[PDB]
Amino acid sequence: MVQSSVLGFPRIGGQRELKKITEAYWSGKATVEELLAKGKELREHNWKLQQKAGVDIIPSNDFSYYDQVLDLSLLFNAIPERYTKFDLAPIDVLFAMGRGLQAAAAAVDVTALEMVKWFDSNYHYVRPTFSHSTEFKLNTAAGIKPVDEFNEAKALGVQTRPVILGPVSYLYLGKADKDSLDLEPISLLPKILPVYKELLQKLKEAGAEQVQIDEPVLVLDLPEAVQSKFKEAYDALVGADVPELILTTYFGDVRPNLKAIENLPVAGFHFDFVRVPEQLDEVASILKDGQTLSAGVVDGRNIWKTDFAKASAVVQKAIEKVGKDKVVVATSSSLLHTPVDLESETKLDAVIKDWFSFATQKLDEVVVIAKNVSGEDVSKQLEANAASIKARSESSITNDPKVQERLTTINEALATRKAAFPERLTEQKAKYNLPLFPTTTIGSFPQTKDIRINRNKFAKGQITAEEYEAFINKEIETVVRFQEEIGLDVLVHGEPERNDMVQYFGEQLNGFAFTTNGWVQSYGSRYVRPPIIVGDVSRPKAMTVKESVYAQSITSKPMKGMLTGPVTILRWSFPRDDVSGKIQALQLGLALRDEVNDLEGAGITVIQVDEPAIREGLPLRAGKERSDYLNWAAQSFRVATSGVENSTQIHSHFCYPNHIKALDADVVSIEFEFSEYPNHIGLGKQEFVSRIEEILKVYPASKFWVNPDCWPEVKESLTNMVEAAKEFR
Repeated sequence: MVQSSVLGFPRIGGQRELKKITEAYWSGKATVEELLAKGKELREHNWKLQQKAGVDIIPSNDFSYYDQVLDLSLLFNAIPERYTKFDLAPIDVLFAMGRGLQAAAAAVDVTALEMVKWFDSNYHYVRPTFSHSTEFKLNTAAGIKPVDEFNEAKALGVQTRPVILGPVSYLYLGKADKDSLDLEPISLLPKILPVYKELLQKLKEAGAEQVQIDEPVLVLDLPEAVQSKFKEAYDALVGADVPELILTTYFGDVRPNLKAIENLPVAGFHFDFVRVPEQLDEVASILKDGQTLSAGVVDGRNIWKTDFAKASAVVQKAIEKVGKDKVVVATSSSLLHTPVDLESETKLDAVIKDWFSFATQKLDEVVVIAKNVSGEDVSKQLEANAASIKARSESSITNDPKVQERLTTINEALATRKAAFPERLTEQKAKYNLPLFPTTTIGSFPQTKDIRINRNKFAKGQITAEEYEAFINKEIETVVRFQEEIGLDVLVHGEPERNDMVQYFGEQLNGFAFTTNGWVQSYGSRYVRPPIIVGDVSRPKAMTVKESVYAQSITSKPMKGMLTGPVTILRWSFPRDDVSGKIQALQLGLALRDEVNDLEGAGITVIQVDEPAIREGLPLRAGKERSDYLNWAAQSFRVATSGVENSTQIHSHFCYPNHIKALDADVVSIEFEFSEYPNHIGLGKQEFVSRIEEILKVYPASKFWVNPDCWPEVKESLTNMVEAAKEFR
């Protein structure tokens, strides 16, 4: 009776097949034919998996060799002229856009299109780019992806629902190209509607009866002039000659945009009741006679096992309002942002595994929930599920009384430096006596061939800690000696002991679990395997002190300790879903406070704390949630960094402003306003010298450090920088 639905399935493969075959193709090791054979195999496997689980509404076109938004750009001929001058087949035009193109001499080095954050997910899309000259149209000669894949699935005996990003969202998330600065993308709506129409017309003839059309911009703050465009677009698209359209939203709250969609001729809507279950009543209220409501109640972005009782109760609210006949049980968003299969995990204890569901398992969840609300007896599954949920919430690996107690101690003084910056500056001039325009590295340096080899061997115990530790210290002695020669003032250690910004800390923190196979696509063939926060976080012992202490001992110049901030660790992990993001951040703040304190205590008194994920976690609409976030994000950072003496310098580096103000960092390295920065900033060979003079027309030279942008040309690059910083001294 009540149907289940999946908005998208991760395409990388249980064994990361997609990464393997696409990188083989790019490196000339595989043929386009072999590339295509593997894609087909991947799609077929994932379709049969969903059919076998019992899912009624199974997506097609959710597959991609790189990015789904990029696929549409290829499909609609939104292809900048520069990619078309190389005799590349359509699929290679596609990759040229996704990952750039290099060609021998002229001597072309064509940059890939811009990579962008997909809302507040940890996915990145390829920016649709337009010009006044853009001629929107379909290219049947390149094959029509959505039509071909729908047909592929049909031939397998699997009816699917094609998925495509809608016209308003597509344009609105695009940008004007270099030669059309004045162009506002949404203004192209009249040119692209006909092409969507033709595409839908072609999908109907193929025999597609419904199409999932994604309009996620509805969860953003939309200007009134953009809100009006939904009525326009959909009046144009809907008709007898096209599939029924399910207008689909996720990751947030559509209520502010409600009037924009309350009179559309579409056949249904999908809403995210995982992120905003509280919008249910109002969105249900505008549903027309003969519009269906797809209730997103299985998290598409996190790995926790769904509470079947609670998720069924949400769906039952929709039914009570609109009728069992008009409600569908759905994943909150595409499962793109979830790992493929929990069953691939070899190391997780069975107790903890019992708390998770990855994409494969979420298939079974939407099915059980749908059966449950239809009245089918699934008492067995509901009981097992209830047992699992009860078991998690009663665990201890989750609740650490010492951490709880410490949270109660958080207050203003705990999040505040012992003195305001002006007083701190004086104690720091007295201790460090750095010259004007001090120079400093911002991050790590190129990795040695042997670093990788020796690490793998130390992991197999093939070498002793002392052998490995001596290998690291050599890598450090190298990096340290280099910098001294270039004549930098404040050094880094090169971080050779580190593999990544977040797992390096997570592994050394309580409250974390890690997967062996929990891969999620981040961008193109680049995947991430995020740590899972499973409980109260604390930090048993020093995490980075030993290497920093060693690096500092071989030089008389100040050595920077190097850390990742609480919010970035939280944002780049799978978070707990039983406690607030804020509480996890503050626990991380306290754990990092001990680390900062241990560094200082060991004589490392210049400490850089980086928070690259601030903007990525910014709540999607202005308002209370956003302003709280900014407050607690900054508060978390200050809790980690405010235990130090006035003479200890807190640095923080950003890759390119309200949040930054509230951090009270002694030095903010910025990638290049100048307003709410009352302390010191850092900046990243001719116009390099001319740039400092230009900047020294507005702000005093007393305020400026100098630093890298963000491999063996690092000798000259740094040398040139340094030599130029002295030309001002």
